[PDB]
Amino acid sequence: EEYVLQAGGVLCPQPGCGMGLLVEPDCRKVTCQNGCGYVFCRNCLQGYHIGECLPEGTGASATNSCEYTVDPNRAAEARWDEASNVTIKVSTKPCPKCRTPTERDGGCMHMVCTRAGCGFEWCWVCQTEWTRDCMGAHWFG
Ligand SMILES: [Zn+2]
Ligand SMILES: [Zn+2]
Ligand SMILES: [Zn+2]
Ligand SMILES: [Zn+2]
Repeated sequence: EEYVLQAGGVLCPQPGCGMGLLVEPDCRKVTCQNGCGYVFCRNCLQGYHIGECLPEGTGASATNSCEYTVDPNRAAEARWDEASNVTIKVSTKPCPKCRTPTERDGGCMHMVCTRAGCGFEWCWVCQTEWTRDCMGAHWFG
């Protein structure tokens, strides 16, 4: 560090002085050692102090001051009802062979048992086995 510079100076605040005070950047002690020697501040006439200071007022009336915390809820309820009343009907008649529920086909008066292990045809109007008696006399809708 070898650079010649200068910092902000000040003057003796005495009405009978004003000779001039030279304040070095690394100097923290202002005193009229050349005249009416008394210690004061470089920014104010507080008689020297440590900290901040600004001439003609700092311009600080307020800043920040607020402390308050709130609690949440996170509490709720949940419900649901599935259903009520179940009416079941029967549209099927038991097969004469496998006894499986055979349903009718609207539009035709013939119904055959379509079952994996059956395949038994019978008359809808008069339920009987497919024979010569009712070979389909009225097998037409
Ligand atoms: Zn002085
Ligand atoms: Zn000061
Ligand atoms: Zn059957
Ligand atoms: Zn018949």
